[PDB]
Formats: sequence, C-alpha cells, structure tokens
Amino acid sequence: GWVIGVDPDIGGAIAVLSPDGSSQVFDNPFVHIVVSEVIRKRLDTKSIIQLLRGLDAPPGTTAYIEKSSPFPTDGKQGWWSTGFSYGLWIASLVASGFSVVPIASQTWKAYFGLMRSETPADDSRQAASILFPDKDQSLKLKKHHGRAEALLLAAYGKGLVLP
Amino acid sequence: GWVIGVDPDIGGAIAVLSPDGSSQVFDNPFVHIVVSEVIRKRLDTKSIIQLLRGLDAPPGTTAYIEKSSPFPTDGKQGWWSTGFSYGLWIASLVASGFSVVPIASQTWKAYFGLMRSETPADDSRQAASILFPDKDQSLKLKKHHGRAEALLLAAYGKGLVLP
DNA sequence: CAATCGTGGGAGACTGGTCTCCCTGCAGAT
DNA sequence: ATCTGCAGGGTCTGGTCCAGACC
DNA sequence: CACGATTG
Ligand SMILES: [Mn+2]
Ligand SMILES: [Mn+2]
Ligand SMILES: [Mn+2]
Ligand SMILES: [Mn+2]
Repeated sequence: GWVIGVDPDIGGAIAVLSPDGSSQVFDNPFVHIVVSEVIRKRLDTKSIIQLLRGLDAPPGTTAYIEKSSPFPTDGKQGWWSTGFSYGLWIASLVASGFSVVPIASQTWKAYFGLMRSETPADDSRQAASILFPDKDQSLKLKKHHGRAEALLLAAYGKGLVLP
Repeated sequence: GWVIGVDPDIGGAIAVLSPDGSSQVFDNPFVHIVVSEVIRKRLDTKSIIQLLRGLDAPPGTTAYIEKSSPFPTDGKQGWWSTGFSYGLWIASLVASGFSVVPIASQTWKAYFGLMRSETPADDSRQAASILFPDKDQSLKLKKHHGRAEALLLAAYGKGLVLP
C-alpha cells in the first residue's frame, strides 16, 4: 500500500502515502536561473533525485503523475516548461526505481467530483484536507494547491474515497 | 579522460569518449506513441537509463549536452518536445552519477569553425569523420548528423582539435 | 528505408461528438 | 511573503548594450 | 528543432 503522487509544475509537489495511512508532501525543489537576461524558476534536478533517494517507498512503488496537457492558447514558453518539468520528473522517477503512471487531470477530478468548479484550486485544497486531515495546516494557503493536487493524485492511485 | 556528449533531440545520440581514444556513439532510443489520435516519436526513458547504467564511464564524468534553444518561429509542439527531451536527458544523466554541462550550439560550432555553413549537417558529419575515423562508416547517411553532433560535443569537452 | 519539403500545429476521457483540463511569465497591490 | 490580474512571450555568446548566431 | 506529409 505505498503510492506516490506528483504534480510536476514549478509550484507542484510530490506526495507519498504509506500502508499505515500516514502521508508526506514535499514542495517541488526549484532554483532561480538567468534566461535571456531575466530571472526564471526552474525545477532543481539534483534536489529532486536526492528527495526520491530519501523516500522510504520501496522499488516498484507506483508514482501517479499528472499528464502534461498545455492549452493551445498558452504561449510557447508554457509549452517548453510543462514539457521540461514532465521529462525531468518522469526520468527521475524511473531512475529511482518507481513505476510511472501518467493520469489526466480530468480523470482524478471526475473521480473526486471536482469537474467544472468556480473555485477549482480552493476546492482541491478542501478535498485534500478532508482526505488527509493531518495535512490541514499545510493546505491553508492558496499557494498550497500544488500540495493538494499531489495528495489527490496519490489518493486517486490508492483508491481513497471522500466521506 | 572520459567524456560524454549528448545531442538530446529525437534523432540525436549520445557519444562516449574513453581515455584510450576509443569512442562509442548510440542513437537516442525512442518509441512510437499515440497523441491526439496520431503517432508521435518520443524518447524512451527506460532504455536511456539502462544505456547510461551500462556505460564504463565512472561517476563524475562530465556529460556535455546541447542547451535547448527553440526558435520563436518554431511551433509550440516544437518548444514542448525540446523542453521534454532536455529534461528527460538531464535528469537521466544526473541520476546516473554524471556531471552535466549544457553547451550552446554556437559554442561548439565556433570551436570547430562550422559557423555559417550552407550545409551544416553535412559539415558536422565530415568534421566528426575526421576526428573519429573509425566512426566513418557510422556517419555515411545524412540522418547520422545526430551521431556527428554528439561526437563533436564530446570532442569539444575533451579539447580535441581538427588537423 | 532514407531523403526532402513547408510551416509551426492540443490533448484527453467518456466508429465521431462533445466537453473538460493545465500552465508560464510578468506585472502590481498589500 | 502572499495574492491577484492579464496575455501567451527566444536565447545565446563574443566583445555596460550591441550584433549576429543557432535549434 | 517538431510535425505531417511525399518522393524514390
Ligand atoms: Mn497540475
Ligand atoms: Mn499544480
Ligand atoms: Mn542538436
Ligand atoms: Mn541533432
């Protein structure tokens, strides 16, 4: 009963669920780098691999990762970034011994009843708070939706249900 | 002593230069996958990590990889792929214990005097044929320019010079 | 299979149709 | 530090920005 | 560079 969930974007997170029901969630490590004479956030490859190497989850644990699906109206830098983040995470997960299962955002949203909300990020945090009450304090900021998404991905993969 | 050169695109390659002067070059592994009801080529994450595991190059060996730099006129799918291929390779290389150094294409081209050619692919293969004569049969086809690019990147890292 | 060409493009889940979904990169306000 | 709003965008290297190059 | 063709 080990499951990993990964929201791969720059404000994303990785959640780890263990057989005893406990949970962990880590913000995606990033660094500030210079691109075309401005500052950009990019995921921190070496920190991600060290994080994955430090997990207690055994080899073969399944990691559910949100499928990249940039909108056609998103700009070309958005497409590059979502592609880059996805490839960095997939390779790090495979290299660390995990079985990687891409999941569409539509799949886990429909599973928890979060399709077509007016406030989708607030709702994600509320749903994750109910599934993981001991994470309640770690979900109270609006910027914490990435943590919520990672936890709901993992919850999906484990088959948890809302009460 | 040991140097790795990576041309990360879908027709790219990885070259490995041993201290005894011998060289190897491998085509980037890929699979065919379905995206939006059409077939696409995508780099094969599992094969890439197995290839890196099988190399004799010791940990800490430097891997030179061409920096991603898509043109603004390239479409958003081009930006996504070059982003994805770059992230996949960088994470694979770090996870396998290699030290990663991104090199702009302008840098290794100017170093071998290949700037501003009317036939840049052909010239790359000729330059790599001269630097690595035992790879001459592996460079006869025009689609082998990715092999040439990987070898030239590695040659740049090693400080080799054309005669 | 290997080469060449022209243009720059969503993708996904539930016999095609339909409808839903992610961001990045800046800026400014507090 | 945190939130919100709007539009969708190159980046790099050699030599105080410019110029010219590249996938 | 990708992508989706077409040409021997
Ligand atoms: Mn997400
Ligand atoms: Mn997210
Ligand atoms: Mn290249
Ligand atoms: Mn290439």
